[PDB]
Amino acid sequence: QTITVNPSTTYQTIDGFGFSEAFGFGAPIASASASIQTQVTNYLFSTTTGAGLTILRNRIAAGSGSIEPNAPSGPNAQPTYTWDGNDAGQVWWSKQARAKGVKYIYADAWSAPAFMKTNDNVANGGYLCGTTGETCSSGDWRQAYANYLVQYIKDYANEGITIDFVGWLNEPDYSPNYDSMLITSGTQAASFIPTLYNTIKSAGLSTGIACCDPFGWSDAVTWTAQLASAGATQYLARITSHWYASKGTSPINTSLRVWETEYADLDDAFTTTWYSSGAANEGLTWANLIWQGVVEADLSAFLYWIGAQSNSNAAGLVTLNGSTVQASGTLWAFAMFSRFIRPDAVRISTSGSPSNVNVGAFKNADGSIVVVAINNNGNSETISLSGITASKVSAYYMDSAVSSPSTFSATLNGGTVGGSLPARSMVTFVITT
Ligand SMILES: *[C@H]1O[C@H](CO)[C@@H](O)[C@H](O)[C@@H]1O
Repeated sequence: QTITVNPSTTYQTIDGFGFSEAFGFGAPIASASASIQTQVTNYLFSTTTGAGLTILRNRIAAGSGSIEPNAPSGPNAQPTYTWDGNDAGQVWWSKQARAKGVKYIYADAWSAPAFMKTNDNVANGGYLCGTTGETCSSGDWRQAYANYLVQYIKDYANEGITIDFVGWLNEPDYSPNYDSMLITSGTQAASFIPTLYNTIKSAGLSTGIACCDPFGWSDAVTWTAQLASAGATQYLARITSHWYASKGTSPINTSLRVWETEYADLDDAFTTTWYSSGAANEGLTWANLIWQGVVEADLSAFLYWIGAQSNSNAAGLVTLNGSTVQASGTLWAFAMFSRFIRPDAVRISTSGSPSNVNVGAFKNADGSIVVVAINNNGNSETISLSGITASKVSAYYMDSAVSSPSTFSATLNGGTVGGSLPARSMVTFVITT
C-alpha cells in the first residue's frame, strides 16, 4: 500500500509521446471540414480533452511522392528535385502539430530512392550503394542520399517547419513488399552516418540524426553497441527502436535518449474498449506497454503507429468514419501519460508497488510530480505516497466505466496523497509540493 516516491533519485529525460501520419493515411483529415479537423486534432494534441501528444513522426517517401522521383545521370550528377508543399498531408499535419503543442518532429525515410540502392527498387530491401560491402555498378550514392535528405529538410524549412530529427532507415532488419532498405549491422550503418552528419552541418542545419528504427528491440541493443565501437554514436542525437519483433524490458547501454518510434496492433479492429479480456487492441494493454517502456526500458519517448486515419483498424488511435470521429481506448492510455508528463520531465525513483500494480513517477520542469498507478488486479487497491509532502493534488482515472479520463477522488492527509485505485484502471496523480 505504501509507495515511496524519491525525487532526489532521477533517471531518463522524457521527450514525449506521439504518432505518425505517414503514407497519406492522415490526408483525408487534412482535407476535411474545420469541424472534423478540430475534433481530430483536439483528440491527439489537447492536454484537457485529448491525449496531449508531443511528438510527430513523418515519412520521407522514396519513389512516388519523393522529392527525387526520377534518377539523375549518376551519383554526383545534378539532381532534379520536386516539391508540392503538401507531402501527402504531412505539411498540414506538421503545422497543426506545432500550433497545438508538439515539441519534436522526426522525419524518417523508409528507403533511399531506387537508383541509390543495390536492388534498384524502393521495395523488398536492398542496401544504400557505397555502404561497407555494398558496391553498385552505378557507384557510391552516400553523398547523393545525404544531399537528398538535407533537401527534404530544407523543403520543410521553406514552409516554416523545423525538423528536429532525421532518420535514413526504417526497420532495416526487415524487407517487406513496400518501401524498405537494409543494414547488415550498426558497423555498416556507421559507413553512412558521418556523411549525413557532415552534409547537415554544411547546409547550416542542426537537425539531429536518429538511428536505426529496427523491427525489434533486440537489434536496437546489438546495433547500438556496434555504432559505439565504430565511433558513430558521437554523430547521433537519438537511438530508436520499434517493438514489433521484440520489446524492451531493460534499457539500452547508451548515454543517448532512446525512443520507441513505432508500435501498434496492426491486425485487430479499432476498439473503444479499455479492458475486457486483455486483448492486444485494449486501452489497458497499451497503458501497461507504455509503462514497460518508460519504467523498465528507460525510454525517453513512446510512439504509436498512426494517430488518425479514415476507417481505422487498431493501427490508428483515432478514426474518421464518414463525418464521425471516434477515439480508441488506446488513445486514453496515451493520454494518462502524455497529458501530464511533459517534455523535459525526468523519471524518478519509486518503491513499494503492490502486487500487479505498475507504478511510475516523473518530475516536470515546472516541479509537478506525476505518479502513474496501473491496477491490473480485478479488485480496488488502496495506496499511499510517502517521500513527498504534497500541498495539492489533481488526479484522473481511466477504466471501463468512463468514456475518457475523469476526475479521481484522491485523499490528502498531512501532505500524504492516497487513493483507492479501481480494478483494471489507470490513475494519474499530478502532485504540487
Ligand atoms: C485531402 O483531400 C483533397 C481532395 O479531397 C486533396 O486535394 C488534398 O491534397 C488532401 O489529400
